[PDB]
Amino acid sequence: ASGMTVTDAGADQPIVFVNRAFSTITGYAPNEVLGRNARFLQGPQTDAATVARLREAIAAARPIQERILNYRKDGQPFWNQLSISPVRDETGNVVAFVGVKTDVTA
Amino acid sequence: ASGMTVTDAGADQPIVFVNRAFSTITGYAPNEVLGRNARFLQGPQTDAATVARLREAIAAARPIQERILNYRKDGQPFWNQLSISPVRDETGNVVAFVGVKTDV
Ligand SMILES: Cc1cc2nc3c(=O)[nH]c(=O)nc-3n(C[C@H](O)[C@H](O)[C@H](O)COP(=O)(O)O)c2cc1C
Ligand SMILES: Cc1cc2nc3c(=O)[nH]c(=O)nc-3n(C[C@H](O)[C@H](O)[C@H](O)COP(=O)(O)O)c2cc1C
Repeated sequence: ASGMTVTDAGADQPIVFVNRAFSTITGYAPNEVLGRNARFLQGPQTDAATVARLREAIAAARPIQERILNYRKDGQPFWNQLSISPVRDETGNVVAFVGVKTDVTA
Repeated sequence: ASGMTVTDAGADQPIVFVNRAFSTITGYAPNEVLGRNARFLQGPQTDAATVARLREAIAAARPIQERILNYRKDGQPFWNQLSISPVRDETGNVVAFVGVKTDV
């Protein structure tokens, strides 16, 4: 099961929804992540150039796929196969972003 | 502002999330729609051909846009400029569907 996050499009893309697999993968309950930017999943071993490519894609509302080192709540690393896409209305306004997280550590 | 719905991919695509604008447009609170298929928004004057196109698109996980007649909680009809797309993982498994609703 892949984790899924939904964020607001604007401000700092706060998380507005996670699926159950999100909590299985990351160790966080919904109430611990709602209203936060997903960057709290990163740590000192996360690749800064990868974070930069996500930052620039989100600012432009461009879809992006990266493999990124992330951390469970208890501190265990997992390699996150992350896919992020904007949700657009028919005028092209960005309504939200959706993220799909696959734990590809094994 | 455009309404947004997120559903599960499987079974009968039950609604798992709605934004604030969904409630403004439809007059339903989240508690009233969570766990339900969004077809409850349709009613007597809804075009059956339009429903059938949405049904086939969801079954194949194909993106689709339709203008569909829907009904607010209080029974007032409204034109829903609806666009539906699947959310996929990187192996192409469908994880969810996203619907965007504009009252036109
Ligand atoms: C919908 C969505 C989901 C995201 N999921 C993750 C994630 O699972 N792991 C992660 O490291 N970053 C994730 N991000 C990226 C961070 O939120 C952030 O955009 C990234 O760290 C780049 O921005 P920054 O330099 O301001 O931190 C996600 C962003 C969005 C919009
Ligand atoms: C994410 C999502 C959002 C939807 N939103 C609406 C909507 O706003 N109004 C509507 O009439 N149908 C909506 N539908 C369509 C119905 O849920 C259903 O797929 C359609 O009526 C055709 O299938 P049926 O013949 O089994 O009812 C949505 C479906 C999905 C998957």
